[PDB]
Amino acid sequence: VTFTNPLAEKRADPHIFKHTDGYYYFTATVPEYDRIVLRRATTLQGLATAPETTIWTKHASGVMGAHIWAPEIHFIDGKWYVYFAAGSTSDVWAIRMYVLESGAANPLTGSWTEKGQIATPVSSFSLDATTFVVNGVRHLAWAQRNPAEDNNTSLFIAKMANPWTISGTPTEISQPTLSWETVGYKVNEGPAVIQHGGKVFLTYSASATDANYCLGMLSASASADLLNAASWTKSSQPVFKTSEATGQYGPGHNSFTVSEDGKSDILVYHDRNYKDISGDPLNDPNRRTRLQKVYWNADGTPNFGIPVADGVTPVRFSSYNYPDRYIRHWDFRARIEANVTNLADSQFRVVTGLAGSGTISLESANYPGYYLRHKNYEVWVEKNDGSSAFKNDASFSRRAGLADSADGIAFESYNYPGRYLRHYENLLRIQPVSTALDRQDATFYAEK
Ligand SMILES: [N-]=[N+]=N[C@@H]1O[C@@H](CO)[C@H](O)[C@H]1O
Ligand SMILES: [N-]=[N+]=N[C@@H]1O[C@@H](CO)[C@H](O)[C@H]1O
Ligand SMILES: [N-]=[N+]=N[C@@H]1O[C@@H](CO)[C@H](O)[C@H]1O
Ligand SMILES: [N-]=[N+]=N[C@@H]1O[C@@H](CO)[C@H](O)[C@H]1O
Ligand SMILES: [Cl-]
Ligand code: NA
Repeated sequence: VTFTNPLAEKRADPHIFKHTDGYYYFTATVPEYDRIVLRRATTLQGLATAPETTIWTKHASGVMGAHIWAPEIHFIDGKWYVYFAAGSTSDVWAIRMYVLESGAANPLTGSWTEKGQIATPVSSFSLDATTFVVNGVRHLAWAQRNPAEDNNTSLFIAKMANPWTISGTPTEISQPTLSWETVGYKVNEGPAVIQHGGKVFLTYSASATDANYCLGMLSASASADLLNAASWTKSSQPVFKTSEATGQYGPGHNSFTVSEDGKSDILVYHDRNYKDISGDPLNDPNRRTRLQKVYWNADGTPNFGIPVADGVTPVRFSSYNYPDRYIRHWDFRARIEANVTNLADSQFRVVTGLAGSGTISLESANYPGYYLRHKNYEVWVEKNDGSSAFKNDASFSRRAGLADSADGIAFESYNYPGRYLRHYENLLRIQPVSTALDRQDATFYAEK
């Protein structure tokens, strides 16, 4: 259920589609911007080592012959469709949207038919076509220049007549006007749609593709007219952005997939592990593809948290007797609490114990190098200073749950044996367990 990031080096604008043939299909922008690659695997982690087939290469002359950008693969009405953007050999900045089609069972080995340009009423810079279905009605969303606006691209949506043709007229549903949307360039690009609880959430990327790259989001009700701009409300702050603490910079151009069991939504995105671009921004090849689980807030909105540290993804721990309440820190004091808005406060990664002897330690996701540790029997999230005292205070023996020895987890203090991590008045402590309540207070679940 956890992932190891990054999923793929030197792959930007990642798109993963989970098909009914029990495979995931992964396409992405390559640094040479010259072809469309594809890989498949039965699991998300499998993708990291799956070999890439080149399914289509740029034309030698004319259209579809430059800047092959941001492919997406979809299965629609028994056929495969690939959406991408391309300029021409003559005008490399006349980027337009194109579609490929294959009828083959396996798209990696099939042959592809070019269905041509997705025509729009305005002849202007267009890219990042995505398709999605709301109440059985297929839509296209994309980024395009509105020439009467002083910016790079705005977001558009339209109904579709077929997978390569819009129906009716587009609606512009967002334009880059907030300060975090306008750093370097005034950009709204990379639309991506996830549906949950009767709402449509359309994330998109904003600002220059540097450390300022981030995700904003539009929200609408699935029952509303998606072609009425008034149905969409823009989030006033980014929903996903650079985290210096975790060394993740300019996360963006995302897509959405689902876990192996189909139970969890997965955020698929790119970023860099450094802040400042060297050379022509466009020529920096180092963006990499990453995966993390999407968590749903009580109000029904998605919570993407922060881009997590490289390596294994962190987990959340819920209480046995208060199954809605999660271990989280606030002012560095550990507690249990429901409906954690600052998600990363409730994410921890399980690492080999700082004090050895087969113990475990719980590293903070938003404060790497900080760990759950006790002091005077109270539990805090504090920075490891390298002292023996800290390492002892931050190490625990994993035990079978005290109220659930099958599925539950308990955490026995390494330096105070017989004292367990337990909540009391919602604050976390290390205390002995004698009573039935004590045992419940000391039992937790990871990602249940
Ligand atoms: N110059 N320029 N345009 C850049 O390239 C476009 C695609 O990312 C974005 O609008 C912007 O970052
Ligand atoms: N103040 N404040 N912020 C809280 O304190 C930080 C440390 O626990 C948490 O990340 C944050 O939610
Ligand atoms: N007692 N005492 N000392 C303090 O409390 C112990 C238990 O939290 C810690 O090891 C130490 O910080
Ligand atoms: N309040 N109170 N009682 C304590 O607080 C509850 C929540 O921490 C614990 O289950 C219980 O031990
Ligand atoms: Cl919160
Ligand atoms: Na996309």
